[PDB]
Amino acid sequence: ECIENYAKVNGIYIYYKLCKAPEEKAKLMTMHGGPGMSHDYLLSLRDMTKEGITVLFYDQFGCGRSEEPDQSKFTIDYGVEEAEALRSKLFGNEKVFLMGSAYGGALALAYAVKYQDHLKGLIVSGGLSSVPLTVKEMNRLIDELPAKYRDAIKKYGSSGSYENPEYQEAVNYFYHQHLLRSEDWPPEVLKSLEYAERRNVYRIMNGPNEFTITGTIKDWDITDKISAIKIPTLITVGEYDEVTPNVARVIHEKIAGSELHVFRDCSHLTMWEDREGYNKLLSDFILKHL
Ligand SMILES: CC(C)C[C@H](NC(=O)[C@@H](N)Cc1ccccc1)C(=O)O
Ligand SMILES: CC(C)C[C@H](NC(=O)[C@@H](N)Cc1ccccc1)C(=O)O
Repeated sequence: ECIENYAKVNGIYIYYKLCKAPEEKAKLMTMHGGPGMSHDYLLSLRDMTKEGITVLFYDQFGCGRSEEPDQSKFTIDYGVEEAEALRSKLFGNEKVFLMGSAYGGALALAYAVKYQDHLKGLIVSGGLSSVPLTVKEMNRLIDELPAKYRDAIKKYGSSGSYENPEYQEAVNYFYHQHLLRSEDWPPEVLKSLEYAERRNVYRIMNGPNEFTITGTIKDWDITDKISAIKIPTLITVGEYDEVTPNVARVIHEKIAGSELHVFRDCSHLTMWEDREGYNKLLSDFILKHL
């Protein structure tokens, strides 16, 4: 059973779940996506504890069970400092591996750019170094959808009528094709989605949905900074990932020595679509860079 707590970090109370032992070989911090989701959908990574990998989960500022800070702090830079504060105020000076999913991936990239000296390795899953680029690729995905849904997206989407059933059915389709390719989504994934809708971070930083990123990060782009990352890096992406392998390729190019792995028959939530394979890949990576 993991150890759960609700302590104050860089000024605000953050919820975290530390799943450690047995025979710990390394520690791994995880950064969920959204922005504005919760750690819940990453729980499948908990399996790695059986491989000697302690896993740290936590809900970022304003996310899930964590308290929301002042609006002025709704930035990726703030998320990075929040993350370093948690690592230090939990593992002291220990070197740790960092894993980020989607937005969590971009956040993990920003973190590495500044604090890679506190890391043994970096893992980015369905991540991005440029929101604009990700939008470009997502737009292509929308057009590749059957006219039926594609039209509803451009129609109600351009009218801000996200409360329409046709538009809604179009979003559901896109999700079942590029977010999670499953007819029965796990409770953990559903909980994080619910959390995003309940809090404000998702609406303020991201936007109405996965492919309608009109939040405060819409222009965020640090592709020209990531080349400064020199630590072991593992980049993963799903074949049908809403954050396409083309976006992943851009990250891979800049980080020398990094690895790029495309999960066939998978989309964005690769940790659920191929749980055993996803965990094995990360476990082998971590264990080979102690
Ligand atoms: C639906 C939630 C749980 C999934 C999440 N998705 C994201 O992080 C998107 N915000 C990706 C994005 C695109 C462009 C610019 C910023 C972010 C996840 O899988 O973690
Ligand atoms: C899309 C419906 C079923 C809710 C839920 N989606 C979310 O919580 C957002 N991340 C995406 C969203 C899409 C459309 C309308 C509101 C939110 C889900 O997919 O389970």
